[PDB]
Amino acid sequence: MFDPAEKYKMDHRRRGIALIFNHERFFWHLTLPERRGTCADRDNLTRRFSDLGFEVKCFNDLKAEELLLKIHEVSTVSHTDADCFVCVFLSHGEGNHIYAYDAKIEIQTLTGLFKGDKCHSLVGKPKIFIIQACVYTLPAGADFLMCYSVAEGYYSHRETVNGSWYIQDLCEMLGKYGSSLEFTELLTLVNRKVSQRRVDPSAIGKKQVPCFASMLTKKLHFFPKS
Amino acid sequence: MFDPAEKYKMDHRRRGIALIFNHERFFWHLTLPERRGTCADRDNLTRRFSDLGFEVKCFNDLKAEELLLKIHEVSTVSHTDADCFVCVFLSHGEGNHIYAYDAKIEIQTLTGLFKGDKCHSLVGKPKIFIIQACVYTLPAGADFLMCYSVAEGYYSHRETVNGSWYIQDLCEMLGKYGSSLEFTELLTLVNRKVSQRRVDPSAIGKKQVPCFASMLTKKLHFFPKS
Repeated sequence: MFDPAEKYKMDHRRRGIALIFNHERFFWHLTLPERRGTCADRDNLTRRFSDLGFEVKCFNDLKAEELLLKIHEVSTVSHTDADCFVCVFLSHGEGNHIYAYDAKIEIQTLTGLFKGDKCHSLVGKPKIFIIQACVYTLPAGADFLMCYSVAEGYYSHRETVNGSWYIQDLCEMLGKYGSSLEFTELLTLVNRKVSQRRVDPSAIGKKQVPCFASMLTKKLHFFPKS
Repeated sequence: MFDPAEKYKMDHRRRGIALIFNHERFFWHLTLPERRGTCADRDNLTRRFSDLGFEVKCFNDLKAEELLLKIHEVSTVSHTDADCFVCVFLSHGEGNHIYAYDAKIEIQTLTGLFKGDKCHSLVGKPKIFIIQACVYTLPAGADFLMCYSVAEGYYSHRETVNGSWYIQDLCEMLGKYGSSLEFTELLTLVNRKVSQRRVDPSAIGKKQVPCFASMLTKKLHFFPKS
């Protein structure tokens, strides 16, 4: 009775919520390519997730009191009619040590809220966290899919006005193959595209190697919703 | 010219070497189910990898001076004719703090030897590390596939005379689908089988959730060699 092609059933009325979180709290000063690239990432992400059928919410940690309200409300919501949940963590490239340390606490809080014990509404439903990296950054959970812009011990290359290499290469793959390929198959393409995107500065010969940790159990497809 | 179905070319004359490493150095005393289960794992693994076409070598850290010889020789070998490399780390369930700390150092050494800079013979060839878990256990590298018996913050359940849940459920999937399915697809089945294998002791209601971190870039297939 064991099925090697079993998929997470994406038949529910709602696809789910796509949370786009921007880490901007303690970045002391921003160049315009830094201000412009994070915006292109939020918009390119909002487009691609909306096309697959996601409800998109964008938050910033600049509004400290609003944040606790915004994070709590989304956690309390029930996802019984949702197929899956998606969270995206956007962080700037070169920040101070407090900015990066705050990033670790926020990722550990966000992933912790949707664990099996804390979110019965998402049990057996995939929880997809896409993290853009800068005392741990590697958590776990059942039916979780953790996607990192850069693996441990690898460098991430500077943000541009067009955006970030990981995001833009993810969005382009989502637009071309969002409904076509399985998500792990799609992310494997992002790994090759970003790694092959090997590119005036003192960082010559360096490649950005993305990574995804999968605790999923069934195949993940995003066939056109209806 | 971008191909969404591109695979690592498995046409080379040799498939590669399958390294089965047994961590037995500082385990102070062993019950017979502990002595018997690790043996069933080594043998069930040797069978399944040999069928796919792997050269199997088994090492133990009990022979301290032999170990440095054995680890070094395999690292120096050239894998130009090999398709891929596979390493398996077998550790006992409940050990002391030194046994587990030695496990971290050995995994960090083994994975470090086959990084892109240290093994030109395996550049662009997949490096597959299957770790049975017990100051870090999460390393990285290009074209690496890290497979863990249990994710972080999850418990692994005791070894039996038949073997370990992760290994036996991996071998059974390898025998049925070793040549059929893609490796990441195959490991996704191991995640479901072990997690569904929810099972008299004080650990009631606990599930073992496996995990795999993928830095691969192309699809991985093990079609019958010839």
